[PDB]
Amino acid sequence: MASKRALVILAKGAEEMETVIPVDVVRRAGIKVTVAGLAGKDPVQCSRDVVICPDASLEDAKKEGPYDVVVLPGGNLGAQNLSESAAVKEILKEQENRKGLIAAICAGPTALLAHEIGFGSKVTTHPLAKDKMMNGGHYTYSENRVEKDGLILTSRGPGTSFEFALAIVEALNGKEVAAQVKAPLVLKD
Amino acid sequence: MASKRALVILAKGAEEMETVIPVDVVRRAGIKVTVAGLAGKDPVQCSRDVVICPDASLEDAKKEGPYDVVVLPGGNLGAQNLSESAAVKEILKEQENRKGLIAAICAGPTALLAHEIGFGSKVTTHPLAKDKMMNGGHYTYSENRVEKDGLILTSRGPGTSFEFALAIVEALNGKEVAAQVKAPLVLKD
Repeated sequence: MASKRALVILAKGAEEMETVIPVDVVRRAGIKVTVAGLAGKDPVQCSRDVVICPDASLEDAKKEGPYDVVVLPGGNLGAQNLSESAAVKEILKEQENRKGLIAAICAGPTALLAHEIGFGSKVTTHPLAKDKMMNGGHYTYSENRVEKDGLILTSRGPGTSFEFALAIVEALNGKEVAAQVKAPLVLKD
Repeated sequence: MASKRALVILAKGAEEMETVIPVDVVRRAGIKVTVAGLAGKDPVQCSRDVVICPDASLEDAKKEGPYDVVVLPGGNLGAQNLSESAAVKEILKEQENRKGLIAAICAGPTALLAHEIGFGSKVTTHPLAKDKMMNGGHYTYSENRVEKDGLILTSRGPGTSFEFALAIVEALNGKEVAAQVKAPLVLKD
């Protein structure tokens, strides 16, 4: 059938590596990615001052769902902005309700906590975000570089972003497509 | 003294992972990075359609040199644009003449060939860019993930971008700073 679709939610203070790596690798898989700006259509200042122009506002992108995966980058301030957003809450609850994949990296998974998403799952985060994520004991913590418990797919940091992205590709399109996308990247794996 | 400075030259068709990873990691080292747009000040459409807004035009950024490192991302079309640019030629020749570091990744090193930079050095590239780089036998080819022969620092692909970036940090600011920057990244190394 038609190609699958990914929504990447881009907020001020996002970790730009954790944004670009998944966008790029998921597009290499032939999956249609929408980089959606939380605040609107305007360019977004990431944590290390890379400025990325989103494909659409979140307001507009939401209308074009549903998506096969919703992706939440990290960066402490980006994740905080995701956590505070009513629009993000709605999107994640819809995705959960419809049994769609949700993928979050670094501080990103803390937005799952904020929005009460995926309780009872095994999750990982950046080491520095563990205490925030674990407040209340609603998840079981993992130190795996990528963790996947059903439809909740989490990962740890900039340096796990390729593994994270490839896990999203594998979850959507299978092992063989992921292996094919992986090879030209020159990963040490 | 004052902090060191890096120039990252951003052309249409650049590999956005190979652009953002070095920018971010070098900024984590406290080094001042200028993302300079080859074509001007306008946003740049990268190879996988991430759009990045440069900090300055190359025309303007050149004026603010010299730089402790000049960084050339890859992406086949980005590298081709770098290779065709008289402005890039001038910058690289100046940097070479002044015994400053030049760092290039993936297809990026092929711009060194185009501009006659660093002949007689050991270099690596993306596997698919080897034949282009080696036309004429002006360099000695390496399969190391990062290669450094004096002031010519090369690397292979998206999946070597962290190693590449950290090697730039080490070359400028030393092993200890590089190790400090590395740890929070959650690299498998």
